[PDB]
Amino acid sequence: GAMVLTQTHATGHVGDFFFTHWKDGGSTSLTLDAEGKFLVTWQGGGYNYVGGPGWHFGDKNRVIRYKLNEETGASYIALYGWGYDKTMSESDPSHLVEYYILQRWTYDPSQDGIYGKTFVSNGIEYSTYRSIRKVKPSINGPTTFYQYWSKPSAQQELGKDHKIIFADHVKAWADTGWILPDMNNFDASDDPTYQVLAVEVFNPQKNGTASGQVWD
Repeated sequence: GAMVLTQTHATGHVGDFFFTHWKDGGSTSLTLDAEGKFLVTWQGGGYNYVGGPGWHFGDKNRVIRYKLNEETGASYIALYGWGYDKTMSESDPSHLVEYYILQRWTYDPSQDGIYGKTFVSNGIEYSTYRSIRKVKPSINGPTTFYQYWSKPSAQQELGKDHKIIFADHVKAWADTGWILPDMNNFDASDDPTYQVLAVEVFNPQKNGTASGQVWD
């Protein structure tokens, strides 16, 4: 009922759960079982990691539940995913969209974004931001695309069951005219339009652990 991912790059399923797992070096590993329990342990010494458990596809009505038992300081923990419309012009930055719903962070990755609006979801106050990536990596290769962010007004604590109500963030982005392209396809060259609870660790100074469970 589990995989221990230690390779530099891997995607796939463990039972009902999808995962993506990316490393530019080092011994960082992701363990995931079929009940959505996950464990990321990272090296400490300056490589980068992005990975976590989730669904290959973005469901506009998904209610994501998770709890973190351990989180020693990963650059950020965020719901993380993609939308992609193969019929749209590739010079239109909305043809492909990377989106983040941040739960915790050492530094704020949304700081380059332009503010959209503030709203409440599951009793949590969020603010939204939109930035652009110019000729950067993506599920469809190097391209120029928008990033949509939702950032909570406080860090989400460990040891508690949290909820991310994806419909609320889709709506908040749409409220400012930020539309998500199709989130249920494989049309892109490199990856499906997945949606995962990502553990992101950039240039870590100390060894680290993030563990918990995700479900919907």
